[PDB]
Amino acid sequence: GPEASAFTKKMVENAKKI
Repeated sequence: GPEASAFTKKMVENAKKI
């Protein structure tokens, strides 16, 4: 699997600060 673009999204969302 790739799951590359995801990690680059969940991270930003991990502390996006709403």
